[PDB]
Amino acid sequence: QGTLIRVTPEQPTHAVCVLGTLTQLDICSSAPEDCTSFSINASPGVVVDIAHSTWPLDPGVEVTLTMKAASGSTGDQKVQISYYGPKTPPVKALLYLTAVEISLCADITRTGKVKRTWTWGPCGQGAILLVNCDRDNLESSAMDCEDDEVLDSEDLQDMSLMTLSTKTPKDFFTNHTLVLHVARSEMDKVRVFQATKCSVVLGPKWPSHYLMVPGGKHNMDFYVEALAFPDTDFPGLITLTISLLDTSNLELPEAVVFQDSVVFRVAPWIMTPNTQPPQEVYACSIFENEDFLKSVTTLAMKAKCKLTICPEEENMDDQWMQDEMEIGYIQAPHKTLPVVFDSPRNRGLKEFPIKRVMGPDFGYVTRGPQTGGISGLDSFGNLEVSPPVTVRGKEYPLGRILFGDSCYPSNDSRQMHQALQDFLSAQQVQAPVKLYSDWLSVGHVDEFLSFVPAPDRKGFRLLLASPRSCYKLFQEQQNEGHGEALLFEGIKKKKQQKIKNILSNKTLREHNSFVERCIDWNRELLKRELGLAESDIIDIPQLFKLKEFSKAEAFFPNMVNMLVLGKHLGIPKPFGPVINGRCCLEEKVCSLLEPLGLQCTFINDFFTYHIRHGEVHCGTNVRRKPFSFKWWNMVP
Amino acid sequence: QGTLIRVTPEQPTHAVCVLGTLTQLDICSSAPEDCTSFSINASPGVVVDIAHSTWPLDPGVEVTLTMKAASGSTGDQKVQISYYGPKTPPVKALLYLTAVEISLCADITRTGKVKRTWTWGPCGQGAILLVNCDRDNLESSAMDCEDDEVLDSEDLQDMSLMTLSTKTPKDFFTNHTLVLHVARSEMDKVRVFQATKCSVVLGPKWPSHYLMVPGGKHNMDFYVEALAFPDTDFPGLITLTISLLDTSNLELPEAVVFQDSVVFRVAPWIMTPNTQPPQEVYACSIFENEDFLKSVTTLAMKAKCKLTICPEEENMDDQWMQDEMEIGYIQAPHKTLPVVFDSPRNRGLKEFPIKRVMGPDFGYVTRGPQTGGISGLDSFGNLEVSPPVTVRGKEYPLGRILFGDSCYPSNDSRQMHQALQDFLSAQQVQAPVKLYSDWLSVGHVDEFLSFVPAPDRKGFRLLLASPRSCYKLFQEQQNEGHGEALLFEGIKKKKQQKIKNILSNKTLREHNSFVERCIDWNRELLKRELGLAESDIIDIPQLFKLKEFSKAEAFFPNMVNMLVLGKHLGIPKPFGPVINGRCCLEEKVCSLLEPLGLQCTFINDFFTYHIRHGEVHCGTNVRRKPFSFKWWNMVP
Ligand SMILES: [Ca+2]
Ligand SMILES: [Ca+2]
Ligand SMILES: [Ca+2]
Ligand SMILES: [Ca+2]
Ligand SMILES: [Ca+2]
Ligand SMILES: [Ca+2]
Ligand SMILES: [Ca+2]
Ligand SMILES: [Ca+2]
Ligand SMILES: [Ca+2]
Ligand SMILES: [Ca+2]
Repeated sequence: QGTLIRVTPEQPTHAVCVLGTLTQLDICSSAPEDCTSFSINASPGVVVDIAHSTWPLDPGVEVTLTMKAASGSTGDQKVQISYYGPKTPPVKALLYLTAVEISLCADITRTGKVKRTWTWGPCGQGAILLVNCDRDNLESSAMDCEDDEVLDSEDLQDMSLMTLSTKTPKDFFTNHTLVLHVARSEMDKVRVFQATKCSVVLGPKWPSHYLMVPGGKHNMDFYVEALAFPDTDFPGLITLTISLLDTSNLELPEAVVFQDSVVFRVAPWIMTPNTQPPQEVYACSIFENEDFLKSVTTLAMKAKCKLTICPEEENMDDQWMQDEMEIGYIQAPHKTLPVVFDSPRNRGLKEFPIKRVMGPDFGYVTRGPQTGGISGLDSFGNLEVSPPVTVRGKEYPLGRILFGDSCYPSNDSRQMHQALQDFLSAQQVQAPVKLYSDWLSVGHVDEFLSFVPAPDRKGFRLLLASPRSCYKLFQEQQNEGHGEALLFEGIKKKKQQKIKNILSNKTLREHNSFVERCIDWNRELLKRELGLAESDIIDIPQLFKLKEFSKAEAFFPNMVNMLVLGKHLGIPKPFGPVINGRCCLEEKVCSLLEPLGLQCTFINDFFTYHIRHGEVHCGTNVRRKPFSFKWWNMVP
Repeated sequence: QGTLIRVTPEQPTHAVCVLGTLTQLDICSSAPEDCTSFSINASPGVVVDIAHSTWPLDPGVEVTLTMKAASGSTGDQKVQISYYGPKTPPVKALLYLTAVEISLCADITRTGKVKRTWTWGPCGQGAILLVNCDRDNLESSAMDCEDDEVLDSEDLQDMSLMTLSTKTPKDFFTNHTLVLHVARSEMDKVRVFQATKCSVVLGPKWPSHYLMVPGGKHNMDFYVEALAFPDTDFPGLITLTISLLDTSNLELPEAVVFQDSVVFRVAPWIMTPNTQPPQEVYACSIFENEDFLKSVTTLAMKAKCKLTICPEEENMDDQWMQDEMEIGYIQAPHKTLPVVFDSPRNRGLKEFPIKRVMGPDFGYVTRGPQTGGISGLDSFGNLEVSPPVTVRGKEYPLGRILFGDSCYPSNDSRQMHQALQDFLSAQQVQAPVKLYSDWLSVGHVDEFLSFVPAPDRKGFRLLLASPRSCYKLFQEQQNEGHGEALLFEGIKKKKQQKIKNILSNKTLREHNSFVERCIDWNRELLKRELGLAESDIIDIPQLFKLKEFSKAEAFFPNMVNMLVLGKHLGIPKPFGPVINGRCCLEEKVCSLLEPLGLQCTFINDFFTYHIRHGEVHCGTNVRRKPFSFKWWNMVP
């Protein structure tokens, strides 16, 4: 700030001056009469400036004091103002100053070291703070930040450092006291520890704390954790303030002399798209799925990934590893860690995120009502993210979250729960886009899109399911002699059908025109909101049929619902018509993908997953590498 | 948006094209073989564009259709694509188009007439919507917007107009349907009425509505009201959407064809500073205050103001008209109306805002817990606003709200309730500033500041209470012979004191140094946050003393706590030392104010108000003229 010191010949004045502060002088209020002019003389550690030698005694004239260094003792710097006039002997007003240094410091340049406002972008400022939502404590099943103690030294690596740096005379804190505080509004969102061993000084219970500080040169280290992610009621800033109080008069209340602040922004939860290199894969084991599990095991091994499996005792028969969770991350200059977003779906895999995923350097977060009020659209096969894109100038360097919705709300429409929606939006940095998925029986955007790395263009392709393309392929085969070829060749317990009867079935053709249409609507929506061109998009041949409530399901295994482990795709096995020794569906897919350097492996998921209304993507999950681009450098 | 139509020689295609929309053509997907080139021919109402005569049949080549006018009948515009090759006779693919107009319209230019996003500023766009928080209904004591009916025609003037403008063939709605909707997230915040007489189509109960629209040319008028002010969980935007659905296939679900939206911003509650021309004044009548009431009556009459009084039967002895309410306004292009913010203080004047102020063209709003959890800092003598100012470039054309707080939170500090704080901030346009007032026993910023019109500089002065200035004045008088002069001259039942004993009382001098200090701290705070210079500020001579919990009270009537009715000030009567026939306090004040064209009237409030810990400003309230500057033209 800036202080105004009023000087009088009546008696001398005593004041404290914090370094970095503007101190000004009121010379005229009490300038004695007889008097027409003034002079200022000061000790060597005080710099004096005068705008608008000696000067006329006029109120518009400005006098500023600056101190070069901290005082060694109370009052060791002096200012002497000399008032004089025509026939008037000089009279002197004295000012005794004590200079001190109070610096509250944090990593405001976002460089992992330490020594106003929060601003976004690469030319911006303000420190970052992580929610302490992992469990480094190897004992209990609580997030570290739910209690008031630092129980491991490792826990500190998740915390942000703030240092208070003081330089005062040795007895300065006889008569002054420092208090560190946070607004009541924000105390339930942060916890601060003093390092001495660590002790809580601010938190949900305490909004202010008197600091114990010795005179002279001192440095005090604090460790800060956040306890809440940005959300609809929390923009994500936390301000911590230091105040210096004069406690000199034993009769009177303490008087504020100086305040300074640092502003932290809480790190958002961020997702990783399929174009980010994989690191660990998840699945269930259940009745008769060893074969599915080996193809996945193989593909992991090829993509250099840890693998992780959830045995059927923990599963409670729940095979949809995709739906109960989404693995994202949080990121600060000093620490990056994965964090699992746990869907309130809460079916058999309910405990997997709490017990098995959350842990040392693995964060946890959840939203929505846990015991009801849910829909299928809250399952995280309905939550995806695009690769980085730029839309008409505006960069989305972390992509844009995509999630499925209805086209308008009715008695029969579904939506992802508002709390989930509001959370995703409040993260800001992946500006969510609503797509139309409620036309699908299950209702997940993973049932009609996926993304894959590409060596050229923007670095990926969007893949969309396409009846159009499956009709064209089948028509071409009939034209070229193979109308007799059988869909579902390789499956007993199942009624095969020939290309000619598929092409001539008019109901099926109607149902797929309606689906082509729901999907074309998203096509354009994605084109507008991700700035895609047709050459970013590849159509996968895929038929659907309509069923209960005229909702869409896959007619054969939904190939777009694939596992993407870098260049190694785990695509559902369509069991197409076998022509010249190969399924023409597999051949068609391979011909669209292999020129992008992609390897397609067709995994059989038919009786295990497909007849249960999901495929390979729905049966699995992937942790992937965080973006290199730093979220705080975006300007959302 | 933008649609993509796929053409085939297989059979003809039928599509609807909304005017204002980009329609593109996929020529290559189903282009027959033999074929190398194409030509397009269309009817006269279709404009065809082709980037990247006849053309090579190559997917990168772009074809766009535009329609000039609405169709008179289904399929009355045609497009014919001709595929041909080296030795290949032309084959034709047909496209039959129906053009229609769907325009959802609102006052997006903010000009009171009608015929994307919401953007601030004078070069911005987006319609405004008022909260319907008055009571034009002369019957009940409910806000108009609490029910689902328009019970007066006058009520409609508070509402915003939206018009749906359609142009279609006569049978178009045989096979298509229009639905108007709002997100579930925002349905509890808006109500929409169809004009036919008015019937509710959207609201807290209903998020979508099938519209009944005739083919041909039609115009349908809707009336919209908001039900909630911007707040911490509501940024203040409301989006209303129209969707066109194809209902042609009786077997299949409806298919979205077109959506458009309008975005409304809800008008914020805005305060008026003392520098705005007054229009109506408020007070109580109680035991023995007729004399106070006549001086106010006089001053009103001089300032051309309605006057309004609350008799003691309604009062329940509560005299502090200032504290229970604050009169602001809301403002849209079509309608401006005052609105009372009712403090949850809830003392004797509890009913006055509900019954007596709220009414025809008088709005109502309230916040905070009504039956407890309050402090004195929630009384609206602790809520003020500055005049317009510009702070280091940034304009605050409506001023900045100011409210008192503690310097940091402790077991003994008070604050204005968070809900009140959060409301004020969410209004955005008067970016509140926190001042330090908790050092006062009552704790209101009106106890130490006020603002007054000035003919020069920035158009006002800030007035601050000043012990410094009262010591200087009293000292000057003692110096000039009048040390014997008696403070409280004119008051029996009261112990007079002489200037010499006042000047020499050291405790009193200490207490006032502590007060000088609390006030100097705000001085600088105001200087920084309102960009004020010393020449904007005038010090009023005022002494204090400390009492219970070392909290400050006024030693004589607090003159800064005045009623400002344009150039006519109602200043508390200090009862100063009478020197050369006049109170030197009155004379000093008059000498600082009269050169600004201000008329000072000193009203005696001593036994009525002052000994009850408040003055003239605390006993009264004022409605004032809304700013001329339009809030939506600010860029907060
Ligand atoms: Ca802990
Ligand atoms: Ca931790
Ligand atoms: Ca769960
Ligand atoms: Ca950790
Ligand atoms: Ca997912
Ligand atoms: Ca009504
Ligand atoms: Ca009304
Ligand atoms: Ca009230
Ligand atoms: Ca009205
Ligand atoms: Ca007020």
